[PDB]
Amino acid sequence: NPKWERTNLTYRIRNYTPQLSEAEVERAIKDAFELWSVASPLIFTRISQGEADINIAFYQRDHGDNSPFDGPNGILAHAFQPGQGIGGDAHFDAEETWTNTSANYNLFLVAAHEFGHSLGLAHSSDPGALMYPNYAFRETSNYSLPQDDIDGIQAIYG
Ligand SMILES: [Ca+2]
Ligand SMILES: [Ca+2]
Ligand SMILES: [Zn+2]
Ligand SMILES: [Zn+2]
Repeated sequence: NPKWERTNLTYRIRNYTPQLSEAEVERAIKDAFELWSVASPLIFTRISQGEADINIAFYQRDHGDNSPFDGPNGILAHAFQPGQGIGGDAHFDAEETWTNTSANYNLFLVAAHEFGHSLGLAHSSDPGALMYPNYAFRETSNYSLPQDDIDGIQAIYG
């Protein structure tokens, strides 16, 4: 159950996807980070360049970590548990159709899921939990973290 020992973590988006605009990738990521923040003592800070705790990046197939992606659909993305270097980072499959809508796949919802993994959360068995193993769309505007998930970060940190 490793968790971060620091509450203010930094993050960095190393690249984007031609699908959405640049300000649509950041907003998606920005908000995905807020969800966990309003349910924990964690504060996330963004940085343009430099070393950051959670590295965000879009990759295809082999991207140097023994966990290749698989092209359209299937494995939408993945993240690492709290730790150094790679620990905490999140990588998204670049061969996916990233949208802002209800269309597969909503970047916000997926990011919100991986970030749960970076902070130390595991999968849930509640079909309504954000941390549920499989994807599912849910209204994103005015979207808030599911109680099971709230019990999640709350159980690790505070
Ligand atoms: Ca895939
Ligand atoms: Ca890291
Ligand atoms: Zn990876
Ligand atoms: Zn997962």
